[PDB]
Amino acid sequence: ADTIVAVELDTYPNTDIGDPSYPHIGIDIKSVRSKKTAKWNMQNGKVGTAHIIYNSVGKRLSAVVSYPNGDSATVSYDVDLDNVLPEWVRVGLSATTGLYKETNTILSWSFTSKLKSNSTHETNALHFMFNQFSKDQKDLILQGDATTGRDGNLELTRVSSNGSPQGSSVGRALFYAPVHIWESSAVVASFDATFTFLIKSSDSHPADGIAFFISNIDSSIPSGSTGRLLGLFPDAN
Amino acid sequence: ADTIVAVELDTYPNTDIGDPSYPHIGIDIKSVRSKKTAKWNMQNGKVGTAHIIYNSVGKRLSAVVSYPNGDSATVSYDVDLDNVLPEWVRVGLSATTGLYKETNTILSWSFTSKLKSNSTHETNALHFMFNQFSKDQKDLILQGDATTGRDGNLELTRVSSNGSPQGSSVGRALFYAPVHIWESSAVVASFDATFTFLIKSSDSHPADGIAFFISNIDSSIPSGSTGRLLGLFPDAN
Amino acid sequence: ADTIVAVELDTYPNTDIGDPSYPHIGIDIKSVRSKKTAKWNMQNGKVGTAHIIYNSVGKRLSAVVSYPNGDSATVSYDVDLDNVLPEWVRVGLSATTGLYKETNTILSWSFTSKLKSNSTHETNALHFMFNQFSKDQKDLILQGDATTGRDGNLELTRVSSNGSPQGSSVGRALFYAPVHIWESSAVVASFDATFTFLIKSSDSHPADGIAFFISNIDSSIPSGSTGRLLGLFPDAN
Amino acid sequence: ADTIVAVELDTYPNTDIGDPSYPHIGIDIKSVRSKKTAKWNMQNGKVGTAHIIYNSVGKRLSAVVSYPNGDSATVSYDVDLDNVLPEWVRVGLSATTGLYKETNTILSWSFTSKLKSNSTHETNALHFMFNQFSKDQKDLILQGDATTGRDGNLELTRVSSNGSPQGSSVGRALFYAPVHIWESSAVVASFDATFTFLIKSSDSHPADGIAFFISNIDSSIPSGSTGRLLGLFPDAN
Ligand SMILES: CO[C@H]1O[C@H](CO)[C@@H](O)[C@H](O[C@H]2O[C@H](CO)[C@@H](O)[C@H](O)[C@@H]2O)[C@@H]1O
Ligand SMILES: CO[C@H]1O[C@H](CO)[C@@H](O)[C@H](O[C@H]2O[C@H](CO)[C@@H](O)[C@H](O)[C@@H]2O)[C@@H]1O
Ligand SMILES: CO[C@H]1O[C@H](CO)[C@@H](O)[C@H](O[C@H]2O[C@H](CO)[C@@H](O)[C@H](O)[C@@H]2O)[C@@H]1O
Ligand SMILES: CO[C@H]1O[C@H](CO)[C@@H](O)[C@H](O[C@H]2O[C@H](CO)[C@@H](O)[C@H](O)[C@@H]2O)[C@@H]1O
Ligand SMILES: [Ca+2]
Ligand SMILES: [Ca+2]
Ligand SMILES: [Ca+2]
Ligand SMILES: [Ca+2]
Ligand SMILES: [Mn+2]
Ligand SMILES: [Mn+2]
Ligand SMILES: [Mn+2]
Ligand SMILES: [Mn+2]
Repeated sequence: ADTIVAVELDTYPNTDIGDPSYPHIGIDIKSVRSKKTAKWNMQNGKVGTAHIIYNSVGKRLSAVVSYPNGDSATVSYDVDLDNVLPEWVRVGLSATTGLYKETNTILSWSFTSKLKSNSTHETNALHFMFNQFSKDQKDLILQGDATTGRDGNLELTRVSSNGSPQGSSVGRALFYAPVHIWESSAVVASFDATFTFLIKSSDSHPADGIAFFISNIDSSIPSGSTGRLLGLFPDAN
Repeated sequence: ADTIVAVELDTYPNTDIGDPSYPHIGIDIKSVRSKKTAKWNMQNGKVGTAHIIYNSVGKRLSAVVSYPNGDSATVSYDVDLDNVLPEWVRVGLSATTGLYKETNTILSWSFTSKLKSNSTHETNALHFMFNQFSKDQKDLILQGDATTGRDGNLELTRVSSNGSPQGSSVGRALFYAPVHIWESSAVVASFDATFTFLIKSSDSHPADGIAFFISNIDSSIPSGSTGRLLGLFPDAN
Repeated sequence: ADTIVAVELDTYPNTDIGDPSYPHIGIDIKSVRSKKTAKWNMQNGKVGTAHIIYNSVGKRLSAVVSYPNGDSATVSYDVDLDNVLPEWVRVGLSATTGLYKETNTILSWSFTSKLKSNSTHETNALHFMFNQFSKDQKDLILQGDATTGRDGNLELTRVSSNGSPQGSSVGRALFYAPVHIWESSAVVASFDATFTFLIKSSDSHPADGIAFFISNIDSSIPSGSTGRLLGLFPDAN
Repeated sequence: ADTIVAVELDTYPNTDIGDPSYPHIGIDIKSVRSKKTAKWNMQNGKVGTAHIIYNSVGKRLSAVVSYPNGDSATVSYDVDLDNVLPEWVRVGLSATTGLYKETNTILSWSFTSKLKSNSTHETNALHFMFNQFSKDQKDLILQGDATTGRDGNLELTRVSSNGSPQGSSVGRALFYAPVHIWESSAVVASFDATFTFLIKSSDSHPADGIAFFISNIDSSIPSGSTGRLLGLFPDAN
């Protein structure tokens, strides 16, 4: 199996797999069952923003989601990713729809990764920013139902010609280049991520959500990962 | 009295005032007595590097000091700085020598402050980088015995014409522009500071240390703050 | 007198003073009379964006102003600013109204400056970004009628409580910190400055314009510089 | 054939193919015969630095090569790359050795690409920085004799166990991700590239040079491109 570390924005509360009864954000290490969660009040048809942060020093992974206005949900989990993730990875965005559906749409995505060693300087860095996604995006690796170019946006899960979400959909987008996410000689290994999202659904129950993830370079959508598994895991275990 | 938040690299162990018996790094909130300290083995005559980090999300304040070849010391303190510092502040570097002395010398200093709000984007950023210092540095406010231009560096404590350190010395350097370190409307307020330094002492007991600090805009050296007070505090309380 | 270098967005064609017969963008070295200009059709009530760029390698000072919908204006001037400007300067925005008037309004402003020497690295840099302006902006120096806040914006010329622009009004906004614009040991010295604006005028003839400028550190508004002089130069020479 | 745009540091004067009689820096457009060249006094065994700069406003492609000791060489060419390079490209370094040899070695490399459209606040960007190279660098594609690690440098051309360069060698390193170097909707499309290098040669005549280039994504080393063709070109035309 792949190694996966993800921050999830969970619209659908699948409780039999361990999810809280409320839409929630959570931190996932190698399991669909978050190590930490926070109640999230999503505003249907609104553009939200998610900031994720980690530094090798404080060894605390953090995430915050917020809207204009407005309310915000914060979740933090103490971990040292040196001991979780492999040295090289790929980063990505993943979304699904189960029996219940919704529009999972990325307006913008940015990422920064810094390795600061004990030498001088010495800084290795990777930073990219998408404030929009063209029709043929070469620095993005698209998987499943994920497509770009529509209104300059990125649609993770299948959407019809009228702008209607689809059920049992899964899609993902990984950055083309592999990222060096830590090294043995780096005194500081840090990363920042940010994205904006529009989740719009029709029925009273949208599902299942959006997630930012880090996985081994060859990572791909596991089998039967639509709906509640959010595309990131083969099993709810 | 000023409101100070500082990261101290402490060369000389004043025990009577609460320090540990070994050279140590610490996190000081409004007191010379660190809330969190870590043991630090200083390599005399070598160029060290200090990475200070914070984000309003994890609300954890972190510090690391490293030398090439290995050997770093880490300290971290959970704090929400919205509740300590004023909205508008000035950042700088400070150093002292009491009865025991040492050369507190800065080869490089950089600073990055980001305010990201619940709107879109919208980011307010300030970032500066000093890879060397000139004779007249107009973007720096020098205080006390602090001088620049010598071998292209910044000297925080007084050094003789042969390169010898002096006792009972104190000095500081502040950035000219005030910094907006938080705003009530900012979902994320983050800051990152880095510096390289060379501490070189003759006698077996170097003193008293170096510190990176954030203070009120009008902040100035408190009377009689040399030696153990590191120039940052009027009193050892 | 002060040493000025400016990129001017000129709404009102003063042809006695040497301006072309149309609204124009221009490049002004130490004079209100542009060294170069290009025709600019401004869209009343629309938010535009100006991208200014200079590098000491190609020694070309370029400027472009664009609106949504993709029409723009471009001007470039071959110059070595080594021989024009003082080593240390201040950067800012300046606007005026004449008999005629308009709202000179700034939504966002960002500035990058990098001095890369023949050493290793060695990079000195300043970067600041304002995507909104607070009520009291301590890192800004307001001159004339320039004010901030109430909408989160900066108004360069006097505007009333109802939102109407005023005539014979002049105002400037400079960055607090003096910037090191160039050095003798610098192999490359380059700067980028961007800003967005909204120019709204009730009358058929908006005036007089908006300017991005670079000045000596003690530079202040000259006497009688409103209207056509754009709050930049003492005289029309 | 590939579409190559390059900035060459040419250590060997091949005058039958269009070179000047001195070692030089040059700007190549789809030809081994430069559009612009400059005289370059190279310091054997010294670490030099190259700064490549281009923006879509001034439309001037510039390059500067400087050494500690302050000496430098500068070349510029007026060109609009929209019409030359494909929308998506790949960026990299190339070096070769002919009958005459030399060590082509890279201590650091960095690259920055921005697309700023008329969309007001929408910027797409890619930035990467290598201050050193590990044994297996996954974000790099290595071609020919190019290798990494062991001192954390990048040798573009073959060097033996003792540190001696080899003849008839060719090597190239390309960043893994495809880079979006322009877009029809971008008002400003620019890029910066910087790298440090050490060229050492035993014999009195070092060859053949190092070059930074931008090509089609699938680009590979052309047959018989060693020596004078600098690994960039299939022929001397
Ligand atoms: C009524 O919905 C619950 O019961 C259904 C029948 O057993 C399940 O199909 C359903 O889960 C499926 O839909 C959800 C929501 O989209 C998805 O999260 C889950 O992975 C399944 O695809 C749910 O348990
Ligand atoms: C090493 O001497 C010890 O005792 C002296 C008193 O008898 C002290 O003055 C001395 O401290 C002074 O020097 C230290 C070290 O530089 C400095 O931290 C302290 O502020 C005083 O200036 C020390 O305790
Ligand atoms: C119709 O106004 C023009 O003619 C008037 C009479 O000669 C001028 O006073 C007037 O000058 C003022 O307005 C212009 C346009 O805003 C401005 O450029 C000038 O500096 C004065 O403010 C203008 O020429
Ligand atoms: C003495 O070398 C010159 O004349 C030789 C033929 O007698 C050439 O082969 C030689 O060119 C080869 O070496 C150069 C320098 O390494 C290289 O640029 C060229 O591509 C060939 O490999 C040169 O002209
Ligand atoms: Ca769920
Ligand atoms: Ca002490
Ligand atoms: Ca005018
Ligand atoms: Ca040649
Ligand atoms: Mn969940
Ligand atoms: Mn202490
Ligand atoms: Mn004009
Ligand atoms: Mn040549």
